[PDB]
Amino acid sequence: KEKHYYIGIIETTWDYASDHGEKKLISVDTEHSNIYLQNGPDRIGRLYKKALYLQYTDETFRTTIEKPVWLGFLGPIIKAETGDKVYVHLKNLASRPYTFHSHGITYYKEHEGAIYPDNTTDFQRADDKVYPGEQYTYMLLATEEQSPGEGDGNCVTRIYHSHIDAPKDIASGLIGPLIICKKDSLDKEKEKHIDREFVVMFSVVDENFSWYLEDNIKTYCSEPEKVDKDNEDFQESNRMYSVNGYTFGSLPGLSMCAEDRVKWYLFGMGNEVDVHAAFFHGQALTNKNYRIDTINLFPATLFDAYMVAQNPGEWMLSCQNLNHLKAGLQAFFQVQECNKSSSKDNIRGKHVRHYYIAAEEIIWNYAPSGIDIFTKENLTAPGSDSAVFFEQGTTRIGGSYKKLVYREYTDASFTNRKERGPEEEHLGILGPVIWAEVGDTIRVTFHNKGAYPLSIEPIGVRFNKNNEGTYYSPNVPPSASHVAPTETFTYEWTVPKEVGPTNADPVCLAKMYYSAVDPTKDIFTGLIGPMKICKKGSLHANGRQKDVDKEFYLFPTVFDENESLLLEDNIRMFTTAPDQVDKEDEDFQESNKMHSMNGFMYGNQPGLTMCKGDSVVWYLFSAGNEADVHGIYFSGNTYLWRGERRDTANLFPQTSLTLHMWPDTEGTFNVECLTTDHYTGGMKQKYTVNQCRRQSEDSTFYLGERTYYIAAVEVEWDYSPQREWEKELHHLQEQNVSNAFLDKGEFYIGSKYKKVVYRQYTDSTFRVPVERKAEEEHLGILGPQLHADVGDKVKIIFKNMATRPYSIHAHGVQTESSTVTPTLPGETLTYVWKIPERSGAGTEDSACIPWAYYSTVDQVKDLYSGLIGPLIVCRRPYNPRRKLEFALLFLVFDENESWYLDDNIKTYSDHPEKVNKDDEEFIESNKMHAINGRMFGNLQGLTMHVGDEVNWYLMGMGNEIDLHTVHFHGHSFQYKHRGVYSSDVFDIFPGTYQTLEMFPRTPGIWLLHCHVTDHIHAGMETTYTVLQN
Ligand SMILES: *[C@@H]1O[C@H](CO)[C@@H](O)[C@H](O)[C@H]1NC(C)=O
Ligand SMILES: *[C@@H]1O[C@H](CO)[C@@H](O)[C@H](O)[C@H]1NC(C)=O
Ligand SMILES: [Ca+2]
Ligand SMILES: [Cu+2]
Ligand SMILES: [Cu+2]
Ligand SMILES: [Cu+2]
Ligand SMILES: [Cu+2]
Ligand SMILES: [Cu+2]
Ligand SMILES: [Cu+2]
Ligand code: NA
Ligand SMILES: [O]
Repeated sequence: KEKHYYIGIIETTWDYASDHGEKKLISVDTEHSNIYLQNGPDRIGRLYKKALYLQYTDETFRTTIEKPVWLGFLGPIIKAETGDKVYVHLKNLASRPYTFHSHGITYYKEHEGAIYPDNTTDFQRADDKVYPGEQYTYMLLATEEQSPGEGDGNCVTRIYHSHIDAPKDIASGLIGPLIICKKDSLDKEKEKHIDREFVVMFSVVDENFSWYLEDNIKTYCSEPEKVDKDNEDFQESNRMYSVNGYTFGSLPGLSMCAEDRVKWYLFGMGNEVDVHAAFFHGQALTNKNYRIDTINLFPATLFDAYMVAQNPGEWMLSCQNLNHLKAGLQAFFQVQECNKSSSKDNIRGKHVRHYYIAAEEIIWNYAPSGIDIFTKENLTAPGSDSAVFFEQGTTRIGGSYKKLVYREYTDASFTNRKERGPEEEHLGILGPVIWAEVGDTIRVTFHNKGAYPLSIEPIGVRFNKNNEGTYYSPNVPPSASHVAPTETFTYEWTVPKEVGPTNADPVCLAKMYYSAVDPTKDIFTGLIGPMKICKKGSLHANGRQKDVDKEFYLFPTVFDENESLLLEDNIRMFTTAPDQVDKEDEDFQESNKMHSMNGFMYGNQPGLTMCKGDSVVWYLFSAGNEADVHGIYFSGNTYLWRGERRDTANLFPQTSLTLHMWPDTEGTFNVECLTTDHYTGGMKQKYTVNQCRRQSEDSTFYLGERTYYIAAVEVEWDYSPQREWEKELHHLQEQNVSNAFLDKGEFYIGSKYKKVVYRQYTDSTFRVPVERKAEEEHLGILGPQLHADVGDKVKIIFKNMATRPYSIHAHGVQTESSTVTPTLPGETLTYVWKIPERSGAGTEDSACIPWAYYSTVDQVKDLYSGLIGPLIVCRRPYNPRRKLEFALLFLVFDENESWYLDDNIKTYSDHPEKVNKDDEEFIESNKMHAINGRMFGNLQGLTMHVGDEVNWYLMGMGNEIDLHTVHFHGHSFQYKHRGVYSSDVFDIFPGTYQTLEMFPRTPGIWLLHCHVTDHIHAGMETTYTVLQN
């Protein structure tokens, strides 16, 4: 059908915590809220003016249609079913220009609502700048191409926002939800067997970026003269950590019944600090028929989830990013009894597993050997990167910290202690494994031999209010939420089918438990452990999975000892001058950020050993804050996850993953974090795979043979050869702005740096480089796109025409040795990459998948210096439509880490003498936020036709900062085998390699960008062109 909405943009005053109390939130004392909510002489408080979308009954925009209270400031909910034509009648009643741009629906250029250089004419531009008092009516068509995929639910979450300066428009308040549904799955604007629909935007809503900042300062700050917009504390006080714009618990309206079938539409929004971990303390959810609880959201991440509300009472919805939790990213919801009126599991007291766990103080050395196992270098080597963390002296703790750690004892006295064996040598700091099967009951007798009160909070199991490990509320014998320094308490959790693995899940799921009297300090103090929840009849009496040789539990995180309950205690036991230590000095706190796996650093983790051919399950999980974006890479072997083949697992606060691996080659390999600073900081370990059988000789499995001649060449690389697109963008936006990254001013470098890049040659003489033709113009900085099929042996003849050692190696591929030999300058070496079945698609991948190739001599610096490329591995050779391929690398090139920094100062700075490599402004000037090493629409060659199929190969690498939410204007993509899932933003992080299918249908020049604020603004964007057929 054809549907009409009337949406006005008005200016209005918005309250971020409309009272009314009195609350206790997790990890938030009753005074902390003042930071953000307290009006003052130099602080705005909790009221702000902003621009919001409202719904109207009528073309005479006078009577509003009120929204549900839980929506907050979000625009009104728009819905559509496949086949529907939606007309959005916008009227702008604010003081400045805005638009309506919608994410998951098809439109011509007249109806995109976004301004940018696309060669359009006046009649396709009226949509892109709706002036005050002006009115524009947008035509949207819900096509099949944009429909939810066969593997999605009936409805998916999409958004709409203003898109002049989207970041600032959205910060100002113009963001709302657009729910797209299959036909005929809707009945009277609600989905057919769903009782409740809620939408929840998680975001650090940043009023510093609003168009109304100055109006707000002028209005509320009783001393406007004394405000410094760039003072860091003032900025914090305007960062409103919110769900739907509600802070500190004040989200009202989230009420439901026991039994109710609920659909949640979640999204993230904002900047680099918007690393969220949405958590329903409830409460168990499914996403895509998989059990989850936690969901991670980033700027523009679109997600949906299904919940049969159960376990009646007052619950918390929160962000488990500990920095967020403690700034109040928390909303209550309630499940009331109405009464039942259903039934089900039932199982309580039948199969009982009984654990006895104590909390106790130890001195944990994060690196017992005292050396870095990968380099054999002494950790305190003056000048080394490890020295920052392991140096000990007048104002510096070192490698070893007093911690609190869970440990297992034999029975209900605490006389004895279950000694750890070989199977648990790798656990390290982690507490004992809690394991249960669906249908079991779990009792945990917890005893506290520490000096602070503690608890145990499990993720992934069922527990009533009497057993909850955290305390919170909307309005001393020990309890679930509080076991004090000498006391003891026995928790009861259940594991019913509705909280355990579904048919689509694997046999066991990775979960975790931690103390949560204050989880923002307890975890880092050391109170974290692994859990494993499995299907009925899948484990042995001893806890081991039936047909599985090995099971490992990995918890990588940044152990922020600055947040440890034992910090002061540690300062007084380890520094040789305790009084001179400033607990606020940046350098000091870096020295206490311990980047580690199971509390181990610099290759010192023991006990990851296994036989070749072994069946191995890896249980990964993490915790922490925004710094915790991890890409755990298993060199030398791949794994399956949800039928996808990968070798690098992405993890965020409270993320957990179950990986299946069959290691296929003898050696000692690395398990390490790809994320640049984590690696440098010591997040790297070995795992050994031994030979325990024969030993055949050769299985003659070379269906295919290829050879490629590639060189590293030093080249002058320009991140922005032209500036016309940028000038036009900023002109269209009316922005007085200038460019930190590209403007030389007095002495900065600019857009051109000497780099080293891979390039293809025609033969072994290396004297004729291969012509890059039209369909490879888009590669930019990337090395050539190499192809291989499963079955192939790929010879890489590699010449180093550069001036220091380098190599070339690919993710995914199998080689004979775990070490990669460096190629010296002038040398040519041969590397052989075998492509067995495990180097290619899993059963649920598309036919072609991408893997990064890169140099291993110094993985951080060689990368930032320019050496990176895509290897595409395809399945099995065995109609009219043209198939295209594009590889895209989303990476912030950090020129401060290039081997060529010094040269680039001497060559490109007008006054090199005045450069200080350690100055924060110079540092920023060399962080080049690029796509394939080009910015601001300087990446050409993304050109295609209506009717084509396009495989996009998205790749991510880099640092903590390198979260990238890749978004294509005008079109959606599908992914997975047979295009089963569907969306228009894909999350990309370091180590994330994904293939997306696109079937372009709408002619136009369309914007392609990362949706993270700082990244758009720094030019991480280009356009792609769709031509008529
Ligand atoms: C826009 O127009 C110019 C001038 O006609 C053309 O040469 C240029 O390639 C166009 N831009 C794109 C992205 O197609
Ligand atoms: C590292 O060097 C110091 C002296 O510079 C020495 O005392 C220490 O034992 C060394 N560590 C190891 C593990 O060899
Ligand atoms: Ca337009
Ligand atoms: Cu958007
Ligand atoms: Cu968050
Ligand atoms: Cu990491
Ligand atoms: Cu980005
Ligand atoms: Cu868009
Ligand atoms: Cu956009
Ligand atoms: Na404030
Ligand atoms: O979009």
